[PDB]
Amino acid sequence: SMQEEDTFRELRIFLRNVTHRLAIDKRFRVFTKPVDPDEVPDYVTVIKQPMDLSSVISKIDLHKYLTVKDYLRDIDLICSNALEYNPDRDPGDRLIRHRACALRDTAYAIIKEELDEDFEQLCEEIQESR
Ligand SMILES: Cc1cc2c(cc1N)n(C)c(=O)n2C
Ligand SMILES: [Cl-]
Ligand SMILES: [Cl-]
Ligand SMILES: [Cl-]
Ligand SMILES: [Cl-]
Repeated sequence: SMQEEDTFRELRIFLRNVTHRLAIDKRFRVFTKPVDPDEVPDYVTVIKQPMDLSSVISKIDLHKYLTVKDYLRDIDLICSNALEYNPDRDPGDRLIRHRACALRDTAYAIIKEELDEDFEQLCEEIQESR
């Protein structure tokens, strides 16, 4: 229905706003673009589902997220990919894991404060009726 399309459009607007606030945070610069296969050639072989914030924006626009849960799955993937690919005790690895966890925590905290639970519930029920 048109009421339902308005609901998903409002969701996309909200998700673009959250994603932009993540993307402009200096700590998360490393997560803003896909990992370049020329800087890191074995990445695409080790990490099976690469994800980054520019891809998240593309997916919003492709209407791939019908709920905030779908969205957080990809935020979580950004974080878990970083933990998996950089597991070592060295400070370069520890810095990116700390940033990855911060990205994840920050996104969840924005959503906890700013997403109305009834709005999410409506998105889920429309999505389940399809
Ligand atoms: C150069 C670079 C390396 C990365 C990276 C981003 C960049 N830009 N990420 C997200 C990652 O896990 N690694 C090892
Ligand atoms: Cl840096
Ligand atoms: Cl997909
Ligand atoms: Cl640790
Ligand atoms: Cl909202």
